[PDB]
Amino acid sequence: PHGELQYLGQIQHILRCGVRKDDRTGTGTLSVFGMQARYSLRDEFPLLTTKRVFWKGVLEELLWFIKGSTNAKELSFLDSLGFSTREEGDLGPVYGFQWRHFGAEYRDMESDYSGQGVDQLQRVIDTIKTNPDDRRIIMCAWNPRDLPLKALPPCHALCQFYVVNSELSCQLYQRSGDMGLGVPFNIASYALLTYMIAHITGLKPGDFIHTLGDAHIYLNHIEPLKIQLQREPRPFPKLRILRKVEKIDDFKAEDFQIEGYNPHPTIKME
Ligand SMILES: Oc1ccc(Br)c(O)c1O
Repeated sequence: PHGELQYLGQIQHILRCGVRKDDRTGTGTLSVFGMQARYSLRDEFPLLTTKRVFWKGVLEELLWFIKGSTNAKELSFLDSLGFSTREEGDLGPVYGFQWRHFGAEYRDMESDYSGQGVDQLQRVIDTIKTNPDDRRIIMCAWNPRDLPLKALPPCHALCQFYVVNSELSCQLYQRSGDMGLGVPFNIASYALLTYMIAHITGLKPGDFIHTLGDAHIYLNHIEPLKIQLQREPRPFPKLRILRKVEKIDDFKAEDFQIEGYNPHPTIKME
């Protein structure tokens, strides 16, 4: 299947063959282990069309991630340690903080981290420039919850890049994927990251490959998904970068523009 058809085929397989399995909430899912889909990034952008995806949220959260921000306010549950720092909106050493300063000893969210920890994201961009053929062009993200982090906790997601013939491809592997909410969002998010990296390294985007471990549908999303399945996908839009950008830190929300986006209406999901 192709384009958004893969994602609809995957919703359908989970509904038909998914097995009931409970998550840590204790809420119910239909679950299938192991799936993959590929979305071309060539002259199109996989912002799903069978429901409207919150594009602007996708962009803004990615910029906040790229900044390595740990300040919740700068943005717009069992994750918890601290008193006045929670009121502050200080999240601790989480999210983008791992992409930019992995393993840095953490002070405060207005504290200064240049040159501290590993900059995974500059590392990716640097390797693409120094050796495009490299099979290790890999960046990892963690769920805030697992972050004891002395514990050597496993990543939530892993992102591998790949270059051939001038085209930058990305594979995202997620240990679990919420198919109703998280997945359409994550597909746009990492396809956007790919476009950004490709832009500053002089490559053209190639393929985005999305791989999951526990691919799941929340019980309360079945009916709305059953209805999304009856909708016919429309051609994906295009994503245009507006000025010439040189450094990953220099991007701004106004640098990007989506075009030809005609989704079906918003679907709201609990
Ligand atoms: O040093 C480390 C290396 C890889 C991973 Br994953 C860790 O969680 C860690 O603490």
